[PDB]
Amino acid sequence: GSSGSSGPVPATPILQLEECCTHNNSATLSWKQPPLSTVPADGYILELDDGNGGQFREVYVGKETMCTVDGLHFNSTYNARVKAFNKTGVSPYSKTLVLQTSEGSGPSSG
Repeated sequence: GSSGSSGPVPATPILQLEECCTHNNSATLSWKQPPLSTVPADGYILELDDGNGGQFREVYVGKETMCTVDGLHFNSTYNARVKAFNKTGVSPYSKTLVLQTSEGSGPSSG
């Protein structure tokens, strides 16, 4: 480290999943900064696995506080996580958020 500049990574965002009970197959993410967030953030990076249970990759990144993904498999567990990033570096992923998807069946009954 150095002894000149002082600015630690931005406080990790809080996964406030709200969009869960929907007809479509899109998981809207609307995280939020903690009440103790002392370090300002410049952006946030999203991550989600391919419902396989391996490694997490980047899905979105910017300066917004609300982003959703389209085209999500059904009857398959999904693990997502959002983090903050700025000039400093990058914050650690949040608490693994599981998005239990309901059995996907074509629209027939009615």
